[PDB]
Amino acid sequence: LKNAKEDAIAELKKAGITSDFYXNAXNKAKTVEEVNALKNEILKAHA
Repeated sequence: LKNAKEDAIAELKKAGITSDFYXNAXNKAKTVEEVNALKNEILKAHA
């Protein structure tokens, strides 16, 4: 496990992504693969 989760959280917070469900999606995604998939999903959805 790498801190890709925390780095993703920081990136999304900087992006302005605000939602308590995305920070459940925090405790849910625990592997880098999920973190990347979810981050990229949120990025695409916000774009």
